[PDB]
Amino acid sequence: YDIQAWKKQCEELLNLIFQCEDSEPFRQPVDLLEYPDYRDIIDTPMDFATVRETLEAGNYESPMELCKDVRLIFSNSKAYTPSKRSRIYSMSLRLSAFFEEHISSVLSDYKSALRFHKR
Ligand SMILES: COc1cccc2c1CCCC(=O)N2
Repeated sequence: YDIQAWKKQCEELLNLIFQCEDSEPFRQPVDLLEYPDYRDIIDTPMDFATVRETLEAGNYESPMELCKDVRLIFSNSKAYTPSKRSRIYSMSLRLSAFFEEHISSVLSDYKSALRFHKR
């Protein structure tokens, strides 16, 4: 029932994500010089360095907010891909499966702790 435990859990999950080779395209904001039209398609850019910095700044109140930003990295990849068989998109799908598998207990434990707090 520790309401703050999610933060270190998210830090450790982001560390695992940065070790994953599949996170390479998503570790830093997309380079507009490499993808000139990216901002015509993507309204809200997101990347794992921005997620980590937001977390470390104390600018996430809950793991749901972090999860929303991580899911935005994956939905941006899907929206920008020219093909469902593209390399970067294919990496995003494996990374998303790994993220979802690991964030599930973080979210469940936080929501349970908060329900206990408000009992
Ligand atoms: C954070 O990096 C993202 C985010 C959304 C979409 C993509 C990428 C990587 C490079 C550009 C790309 O092909 N797709």
